Amino acid sequence: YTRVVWCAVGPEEQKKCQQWSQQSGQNVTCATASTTDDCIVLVLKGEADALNLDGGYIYTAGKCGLVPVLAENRKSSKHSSLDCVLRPTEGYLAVAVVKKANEGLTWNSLKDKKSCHTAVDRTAGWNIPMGLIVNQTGSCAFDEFFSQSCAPGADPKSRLCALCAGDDQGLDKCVPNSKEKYYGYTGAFRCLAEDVGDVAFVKNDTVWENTNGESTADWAKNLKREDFRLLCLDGTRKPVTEAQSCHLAVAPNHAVVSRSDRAAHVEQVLLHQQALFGKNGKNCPDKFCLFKSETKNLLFNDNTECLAKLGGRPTYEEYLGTEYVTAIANLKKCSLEACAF
Ligand SMILES: *[C@@H]1O[C@H](CO)[C@@H](O[C@@H]2O[C@H](CO)[C@@H](O)[C@H](O)[C@H]2NC(C)=O)[C@H](O)[C@H]1NC(C)=O
Ligand SMILES: *[C@@H]1O[C@H](CO)[C@@H](O[C@@H]2O[C@H](CO)[C@@H](O)[C@H](O)[C@H]2NC(C)=O)[C@H](O)[C@H]1NC(C)=O
Ligand SMILES: COc1ccc2cc(CCC(C)=O)ccc2c1
Ligand SMILES: *[C@@H]1O[C@H](CO)[C@@H](O)[C@H](O)[C@H]1NC(C)=O
Ligand SMILES: [Fe+3]
Ligand SMILES: [Zn+2]
Ligand SMILES: [Zn+2]
Repeated sequence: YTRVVWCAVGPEEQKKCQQWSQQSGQNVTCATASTTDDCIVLVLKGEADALNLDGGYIYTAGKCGLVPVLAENRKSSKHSSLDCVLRPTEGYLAVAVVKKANEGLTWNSLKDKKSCHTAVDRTAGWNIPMGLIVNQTGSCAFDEFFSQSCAPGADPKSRLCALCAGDDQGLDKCVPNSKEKYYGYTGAFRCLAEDVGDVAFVKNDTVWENTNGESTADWAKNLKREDFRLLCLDGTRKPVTEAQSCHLAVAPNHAVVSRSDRAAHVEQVLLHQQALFGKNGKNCPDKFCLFKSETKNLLFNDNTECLAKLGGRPTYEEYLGTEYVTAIANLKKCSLEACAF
């Protein structure tokens, strides 16, 4: 009667979803698809109810009629009187990250370097950096800017996938799910950390959560923040402590989307689910933590404190903000009002 079908992207998210499903007594169940776009289609068909999406994906989903329902909310400094669920989200900082040792690499020298992206169509990983590059370059040939990239979701035979590594068996190169070694925030940062790419397009939080012992993962356990620099738009380089003065954009927080007709029910169930499995949840960590994935950001980002209610009932365009929507629209002209499916 009140069962929510979550859409998991790839087999690792599927595994976490199944654990959530078990622990929830089948109040949540799981559909799985290979890509985020496929999950959006499942939701559109009514074969799944909801999933949590990066802003670039919210754009795709929103064009197709899906609506934002609750947003990720991480640790915050203002909005102090307020409980996390009622606290207004503050967006995250999209950054360009390089190795300090890669001296003289700036925003202005990026042409014909190697790049690491979270995925095509994602905010910090793609829409922001490529939007800026297309703009300043005056060219839609964003596929010819970097010499090689890992941009999960691009054509696997193209240079945009050249740096992608696939899964442990070396299969699924460039798939836009966590099976691709260099997928997502953590994967794109790993792509930089291992010096596969010269630059990673990620968010401020990724740099911090994967350095100075914050991650015990083999590739990350030895990383020091001091070995990294942020690329500012004015051509300068800054320590990763300076993200507030050296970022590419403020991104709208990842958020849960659903069909408008299921939004009320999805919200209700999620608010109850996080009461059980969220940050201070009754049953986390003893049984299941909804916002933990061993840094793999499965289903939700690992730094999520809670899912927050959205003031005003925003449309997807209101949630993303007019400037970001128009930035995406402008970028999409390279590849105006219609669902892609
Ligand atoms: C960039 O991201 C990092 C990681 O999320 C932020 O550092 C955290 O900030 C909170 C307070 O907001 C601290 O209580 C945590 O201890 C910090 N985490 C770590 C691992 O150090 C940092 O504030 C962000 N910088 C900006 C400018 O937003
Ligand atoms: C890239 O350039 C386009 C075109 O100038 C930008 O789109 C403009 O954005 C401003 C500020 O939000 C709007 O007031 C204009 O109406 C937009 N112009 C057009 C022609 O659509 C876009 O924001 C830029 N992209 C990025 C990522 O900065
Ligand atoms: C943290 O993620 C969010 C959440 C809601 C947002 C709402 C807006 C509204 C600004 C407009 C034009 O609606 C902008 C950016 C937003 C970013
Ligand atoms: C499932 O949902 C109902 C409320 O609709 C509740 O009675 C039941 O205990 C819930 N259990 C879990 C584990 O979420
Ligand atoms: Fe994102
Ligand atoms: Zn700013
Ligand atoms: Zn409104």
